[PDB]
Amino acid sequence: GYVPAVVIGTGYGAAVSALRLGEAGVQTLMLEMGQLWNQPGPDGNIFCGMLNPDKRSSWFKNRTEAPLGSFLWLDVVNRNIDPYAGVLDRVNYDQMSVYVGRGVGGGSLVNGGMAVEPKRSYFEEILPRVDSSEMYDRYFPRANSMLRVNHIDTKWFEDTEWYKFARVSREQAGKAGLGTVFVPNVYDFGYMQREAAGEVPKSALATEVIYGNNHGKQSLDKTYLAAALGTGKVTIQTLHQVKTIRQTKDGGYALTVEQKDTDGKLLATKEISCRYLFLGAGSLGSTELLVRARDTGTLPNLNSEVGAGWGPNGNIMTARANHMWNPTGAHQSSIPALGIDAWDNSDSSVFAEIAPMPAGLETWVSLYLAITKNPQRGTFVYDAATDRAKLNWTRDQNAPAVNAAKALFDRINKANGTIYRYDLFGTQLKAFADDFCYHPLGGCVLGKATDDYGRVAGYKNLYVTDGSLIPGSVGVNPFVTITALAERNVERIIKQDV
Ligand SMILES: Cc1cc2nc3c(=O)[nH]c(=O)nc-3n(C[C@H](O)[C@H](O)[C@H](O)COP(=O)(O)OP(=O)(O)OC[C@H]3O[C@@H](n4cnc5c(N)ncnc54)[C@H](O)[C@@H]3O)c2cc1C
Repeated sequence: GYVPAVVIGTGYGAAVSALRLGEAGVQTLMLEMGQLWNQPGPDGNIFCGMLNPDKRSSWFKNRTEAPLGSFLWLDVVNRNIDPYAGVLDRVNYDQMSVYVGRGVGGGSLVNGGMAVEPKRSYFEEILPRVDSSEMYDRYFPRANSMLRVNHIDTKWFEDTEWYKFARVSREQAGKAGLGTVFVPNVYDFGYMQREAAGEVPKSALATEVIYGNNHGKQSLDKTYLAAALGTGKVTIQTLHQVKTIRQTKDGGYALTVEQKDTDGKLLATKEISCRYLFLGAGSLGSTELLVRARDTGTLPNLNSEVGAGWGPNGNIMTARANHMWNPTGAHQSSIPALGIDAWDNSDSSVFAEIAPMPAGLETWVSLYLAITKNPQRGTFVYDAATDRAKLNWTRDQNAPAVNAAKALFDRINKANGTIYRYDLFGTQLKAFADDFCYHPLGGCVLGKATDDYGRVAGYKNLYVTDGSLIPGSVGVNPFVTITALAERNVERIIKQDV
């Protein structure tokens, strides 16, 4: 049926949008293709850990996979599984694998919780049409508070075995002249201290993050979505995937929506219509819906920028082998706390997470997720034969990202007399993983496919809210930027359009 507003998805853009709609008194239905993650499973927990993956780990795959970087230690725990509506989806394109969350809360269920504001000068570079003062004065603070961002205690961090891995890389980086920074998080660091003291159930300190955290992490189901439901004006329907969007003859929008069970069986196909339609299906999901609608003729007025301008936030993974006298520890918190900030907005910029590893015994490896500034972009191109929007990105397009990451880590290796690992990503000698993405950005870029508030060009009352808006790069972990932009956009859309 009819509902005044529909929001597709339940990640960051969607959650912000639905809260503010509900507070404005607009009855809003959110459609989420994944599950509401609140049922204890066979181990009594909602989510599987990284050392006991099961079908809950994976969106319709037939075998579990090791977290990237950890195959040498964690393939031993992989098992065949039934295809199921699990929480983490590795979306394979021809030369890129994009990892996304599936469920109520989207990527907030599976991400590392790192809540970081972009550098203002870089924000101003990437989005020159946006008033940066309102962003830094009003919308970034609002996002920080609503997300429940918090900060690690420095003394605890310095003393705990669970962050030795971080301290080792800080010392090594320091020998090369390179500094680190603490990274704020939505994981409750007070809870984490209590975990280490044996006072509360472990999650971060029990090798959980990428298939969900059973405790501690303030994902969006606890923050924005809980608040949205609290307005009395928002409902969420799960295992509902929007397939098509059209403009109805009498106004508004009509959606074809498939309802499935957790085994993927089709239960019903429904028609849902609305006055206001907000897309929060992510960089991949929102872009696919709009490229499909353009190229199958159901939203024929969409422009040529729909599909364009995608980048992986410069994501590159690499690892260094420590000296024997610098073990990183068998006990590594699954939530990162430190990064190396070598980001100056130049082409050599690197912001790199000091990433924990879950093996559980000493391996001497330091792992890093680098964020770089690489101008290359891909395009989503509709394939009518398979009804899928294919990403045309080629691995050589990540050469500038690899080059930037390698120049930085070469400095660290030179200063310390260490070498890379070459065996973490596959059998072929490969020190830099250059065909994955945790931070997809773009596809429906703000001001190009849309106006400067995410109103889709060619249409009224049609909005995009999410990572698809961002022009390929933010220089930091992206969810705070997505959240703050969504706060700006929905406030303005409600004032002028609703
Ligand atoms: C392993 C990993 C680690 C990360 N670590 C961090 C980190 O620490 N900090 C950081 O800032 N970012 C991190 N990220 C990135 C961050 O999670 C994303 O940038 C963010 O979640 C994107 O928000 P979004 O609103 O664009 O979309 P998403 O959060 O991806 O949400 C989209 C939602 O829409 C649903 N959906 C999609 N298509 C449809 C459809 N057709 N119909 C219905 N529902 C649909 C999805 O199932 C999903 O729930 C990480 C991500 C991963 C995968």
